[PDB]
Amino acid sequence: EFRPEMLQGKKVIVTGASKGIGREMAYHLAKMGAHVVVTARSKETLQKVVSHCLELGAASAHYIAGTMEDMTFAEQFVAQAGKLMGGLDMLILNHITNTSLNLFHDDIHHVRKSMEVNFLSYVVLTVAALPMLKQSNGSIVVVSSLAGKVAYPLVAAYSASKFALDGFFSSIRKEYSVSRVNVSITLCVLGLIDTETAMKAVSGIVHMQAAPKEECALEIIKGGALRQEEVYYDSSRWTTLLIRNPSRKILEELYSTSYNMDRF
Amino acid sequence: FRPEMLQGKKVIVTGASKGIGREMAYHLAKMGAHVVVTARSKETLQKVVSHCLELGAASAHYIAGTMEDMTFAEQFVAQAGKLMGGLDMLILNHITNTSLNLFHDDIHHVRKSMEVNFLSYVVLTVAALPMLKQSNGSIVVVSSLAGKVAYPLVAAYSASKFALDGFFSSIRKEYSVSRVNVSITLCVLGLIDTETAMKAVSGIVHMQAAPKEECALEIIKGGALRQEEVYYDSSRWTTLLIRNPSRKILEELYSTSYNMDRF
Ligand SMILES: NC(=O)c1ccc[n+]([C@@H]2O[C@H](COP(=O)([O-])OP(=O)(O)OC[C@H]3O[C@@H](n4cnc5c(N)ncnc54)[C@H](OP(=O)(O)O)[C@@H]3O)[C@@H](O)[C@H]2O)c1
Ligand SMILES: NC(=O)c1ccc[n+]([C@@H]2O[C@H](COP(=O)([O-])OP(=O)(O)OC[C@H]3O[C@@H](n4cnc5c(N)ncnc54)[C@H](OP(=O)(O)O)[C@@H]3O)[C@@H](O)[C@H]2O)c1
Ligand SMILES: O=C(N[C@@H]1[C@@H]2C[C@@H]3C[C@H]1C[C@@](O)(C3)C2)c1cnc(N[C@H]2CCOC2)nc1C1CCCC1
Ligand SMILES: O=C(N[C@@H]1[C@@H]2C[C@@H]3C[C@H]1C[C@@](O)(C3)C2)c1cnc(N[C@H]2CCOC2)nc1C1CCCC1
Repeated sequence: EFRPEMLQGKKVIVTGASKGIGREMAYHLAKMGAHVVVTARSKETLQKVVSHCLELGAASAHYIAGTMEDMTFAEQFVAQAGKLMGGLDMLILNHITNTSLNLFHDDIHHVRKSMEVNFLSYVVLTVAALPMLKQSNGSIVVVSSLAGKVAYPLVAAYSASKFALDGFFSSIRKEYSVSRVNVSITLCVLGLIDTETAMKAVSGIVHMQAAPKEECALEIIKGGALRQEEVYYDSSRWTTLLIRNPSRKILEELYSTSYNMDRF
Repeated sequence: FRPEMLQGKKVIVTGASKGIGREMAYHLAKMGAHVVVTARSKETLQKVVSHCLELGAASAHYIAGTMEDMTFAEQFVAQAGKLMGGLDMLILNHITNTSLNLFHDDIHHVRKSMEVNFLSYVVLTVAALPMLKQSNGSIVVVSSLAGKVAYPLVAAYSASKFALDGFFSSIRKEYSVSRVNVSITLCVLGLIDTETAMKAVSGIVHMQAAPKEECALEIIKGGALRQEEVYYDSSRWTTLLIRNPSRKILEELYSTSYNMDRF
């Protein structure tokens, strides 16, 4: 079904692209000959990614540095990235605020910052991107986690933000089908991935073999390109078997008609 | 369950000036609990305090304020705790005013929903936890079917309800390992016949809303019984598809896998 030609000349934004999965996605897209606009806070790190993207064969590569704690930067970043590429086909929302494993006690500012960066900025970027995505019948790719489908200790604020993404984007996907907005939304449910950040955060706590970041990056892009509603990627075969929630899907399909959406 | 389980218990009910919150305050009052009610309207809260006393509450007080203010949420709990001489049950029920609409660009509404429906619940929990640890108390979190499954027209509301599940379910795992003997009840509600819900839903939703009085009682029962989740919908079959057994399997399987000696 997937062919790398599907990404050739496509106009793609990748957030949190200076390292980890984001950087690997920028690299895969570059190899595929897409036009890429990468973002993160570090201009020096983003420059290195852009240069490697050009070397890999990107149709074009640019960066715009800024913090996703600033909603006005998020809004302006999309307009600028859209002007740089002459449009937008795929919006890959991948960035998160720095998170470490800890028992929750009273760090309200960290809960708020997690909600603002991991969730609110994704909504802001979606609003700013939607008119161009509507023009191109494009795609929104939302990077989530197993911690955004199931409960784990030590990631309360992070988990809340990832569950919020599922709630918001899954509701918006239902709205897009009724309002005939031909923009796909891909929610990516990832297990532990071998990024430097993850390996460091998890040492001495988690035993798990982490999945490779290169293949993870590719599966995200494939799912988005194929307009899949959800992408599941983890190293455990058992979680893979159990993660799907067919009963949630039946329940949503059951009540899809029960609404008189003529008013909207 | 028996109404005696709540007699003399020290309970906070948020969003208690009307709807399910008010009904919970009335049930608790009938049971002889000490209640502290909150919402923004002092005049409506005063009427709630008077009817609670007239229903047989051991004590009833109100503190008015907005849950958009995190510092109010923090101070409200300290004050409610002083008024009752402790805390046994924290019922988190308030939400910001929400109507059915397609999402377009209302970022202010998304943020406000996250602050009031989610962040304030976290704030109130942090402020309440020392007293709840003393009494081996309970946190009851009022959610919705829209907090477990996706529906159109409630994007920001659903995000905030999903966030509650993510946060409080993670905190429940942490409490079991750190031996914090405080139960956490997540209440997954279907459509309830509150005046707010009936108005918001008219001509859009073609389904019988469940009664608010029974809903209020099922929330209290679930909390008093320290149940992890309370399901209450007018249909028994959504109450069948709403459960997520594979999630429970996935969580129980991985509970041993963690080394907590760092904590
Ligand atoms: N690694 C895993 O095991 C794992 C598991 C499940 C899901 N995920 C999802 O995978 C995505 C990528 O994680 P990853 O492990 O690759 O992370 P990473 O290697 O730590 O990268 C975080 C990316 O976010 C950018 N970032 C951090 N703070 C930011 C802010 N305030 N504004 C803008 N960008 C910011 C960082 O760049 P700078 O600091 O310059 O800003 C960097 O580009 C997250 O959505 C994560 O939830 C990862
Ligand atoms: N009704 C349903 O069908 C239904 C279905 C699923 C779940 N639920 C859950 O049930 C709970 C109660 O809903 P309900 O239908 O009973 O709602 P309601 O009757 O509309 O009452 C909302 C309560 O919230 C208080 N409130 C609103 N904004 C506030 C703010 N900024 N600060 C403090 N308090 C505020 C309101 O008081 P004032 O405005 O004076 O402040 C009032 O006491 C919500 O958690 C809701 O998500 C309801
Ligand atoms: O999203 C996940 N991890 C992320 C990594 C590591 C940490 C926490 C987040 C954000 C980070 O930046 C920091 C990057 C993540 C993904 N899959 C699993 N599943 C399996 C792992 C153990 O068994 C289930 N667990 C986690 C967290 C690791 C401990 C509890 C949940
Ligand atoms: O939490 C829910 N409703 C709330 C009521 C009505 C509205 C929206 C929220 C917040 C309110 O303040 C305003 C109070 C809620 C609860 N159960 C259902 N399932 C049933 C609906 C149709 O089929 C199943 N649906 C809703 C929403 C109503 C339409 C889409 C989802």
